[PDB]
Amino acid sequence: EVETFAFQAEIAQLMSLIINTFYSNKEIFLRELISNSSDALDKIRYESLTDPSKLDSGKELHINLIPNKQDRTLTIVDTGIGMTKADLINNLGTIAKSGTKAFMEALQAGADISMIGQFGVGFYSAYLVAEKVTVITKHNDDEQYAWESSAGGSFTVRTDTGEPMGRGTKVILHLKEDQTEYLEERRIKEIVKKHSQFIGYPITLFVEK
Ligand SMILES: NC(=O)c1cccc2ccc[o+]c12
Repeated sequence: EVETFAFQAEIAQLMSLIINTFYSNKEIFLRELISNSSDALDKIRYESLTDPSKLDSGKELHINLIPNKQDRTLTIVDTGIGMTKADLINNLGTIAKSGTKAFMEALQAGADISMIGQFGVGFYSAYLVAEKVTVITKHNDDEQYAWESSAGGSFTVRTDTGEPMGRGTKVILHLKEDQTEYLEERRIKEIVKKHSQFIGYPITLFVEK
């Protein structure tokens, strides 16, 4: 059972700007997604201090980067707090509306797309390199869900029957045909070292078979 939703107009406008604007410094997408993972890991870690049972779904707090040239996907996996169905459908986009407006005004005043994370809407920078983004997520208080969008104004949400995750979030980037450099080990290593060197969780870059 697949539900289809419309993005808020302001978020659809943000995604169109990210897709259409000429901007060569695309590599910052990875910093933004790793930052989001780090925030999600901080959240479950903090909550576990007053309720240790929140880690019954997995004690390890980490980030994995998994390239797959056969599928042309780059997957960012974390074992953070995860997202509820309400987060996916409504809560995150509601918060993003104000950050989007501020980001838009900053761009008109001379900011550039690399500053997107300072406005809290860094997730959407995934569309600098991905034609489709799939998010698999599991929060302790909800079921495992798959969110997906190829932009164009709509996204889908369905219950996920795949491999159970325990807890956390998997962001699967279906890369554009000309963005396959982000599947190369040396390129990902370079980007992580440049932009994400002090993240406080182990980042494992998987090797292709
Ligand atoms: N906005 C976000 O920070 C975000 C992060 C991860 C997955 C998502 C899925 C749908 C909407 O937002 C998100």
